[PDB]
Amino acid sequence: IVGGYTCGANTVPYQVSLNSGYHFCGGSLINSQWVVSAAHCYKSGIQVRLGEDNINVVEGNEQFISASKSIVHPSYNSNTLNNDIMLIKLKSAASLNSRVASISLPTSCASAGTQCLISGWGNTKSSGTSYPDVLKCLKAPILSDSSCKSAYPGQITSNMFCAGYLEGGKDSCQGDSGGPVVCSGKLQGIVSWGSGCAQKNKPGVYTKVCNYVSWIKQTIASN
Ligand SMILES: [Ca+2]
Repeated sequence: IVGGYTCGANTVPYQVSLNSGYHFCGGSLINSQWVVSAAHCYKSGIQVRLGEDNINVVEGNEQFISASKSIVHPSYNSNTLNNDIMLIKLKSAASLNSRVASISLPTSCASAGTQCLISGWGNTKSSGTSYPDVLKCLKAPILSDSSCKSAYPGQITSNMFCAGYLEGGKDSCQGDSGGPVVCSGKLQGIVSWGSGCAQKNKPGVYTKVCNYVSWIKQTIASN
């Protein structure tokens, strides 16, 4: 997150770190056995880290559970990142409590202007690189479709939206994707891609989760 603020420990109880000997992607717990992330974060050897704040120190509240199955949406396209969504089943269920909680899936899509919170342990710098120890937060609004498509003409499908700061300075970045965009207590987006960060007139592009609720529930009911 470029231009964000320290969240505060365990204030975003649904946020997970995907780990393979270091942090590389975010995710969201949507029930005790399933995590929603980005299809682009897929790799084998994923360990899901729950209840985290300082990703480099064991502080209490953490649950480390291995991924059992990662189910990349079958129409994921890595060149366009269309349908950038992935389901991870936990090898074992998490203990839900105040610090480890699931986030609701939406029943309707959200409108332009809705404010949302985006979080992650990704890069903090637009130029260069600096990875935080603790979880960063950013309040950002969903932008209109027209503003999104004129910023990335030809690259925005119906499964994407642009949340942020056309001014620059505030945006999500590398290592944040796979993580949550929560608006009014509903997981509305997954951090997916953008042109640099916190780049002026290049807002962040996000997977539109409301388009995927039936698929998540059917895929979860059969696995
Ligand atoms: Ca830790």
